[PDB]
Amino acid sequence: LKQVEIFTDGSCLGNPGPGGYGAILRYRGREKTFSAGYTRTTNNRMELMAFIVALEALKEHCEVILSTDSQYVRQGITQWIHNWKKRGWKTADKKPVKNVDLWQRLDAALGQHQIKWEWVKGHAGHPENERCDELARAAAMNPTLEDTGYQVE
Repeated sequence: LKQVEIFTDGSCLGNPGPGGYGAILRYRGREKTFSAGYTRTTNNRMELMAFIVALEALKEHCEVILSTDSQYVRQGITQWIHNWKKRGWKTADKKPVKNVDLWQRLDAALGQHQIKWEWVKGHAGHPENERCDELARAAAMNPTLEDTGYQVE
């Protein structure tokens, strides 16, 4: 209970296609579950959205633990975002970084909290993570939202 715990997953079979996300936020003495389906999206965008939604539900500065098997998110945090920000959210070719809208939205949310990242592997021994996966898959079957920022190529 001391720290907020957030668990996430994103799922999307097409590039782009219908996708969804699941997130579990353990906050106070409670568990809150978030999940939604998008008509035309990508896996990676779904993985960022899952963090974005759970973090933005926090109304004050918290200590947060983010346990995640997402490689995309892991590389973004540990390798990409430091440089990206120095470069004005451009790649070496001076084009806008892919999914810049969601990365910036996510960075602004992380910027509110004491974040502890735990990078983890398969589903075994991560029941929350496995439930988020189930949520994300279910939402993708029944997409009802528009992924407004998605761009081709």
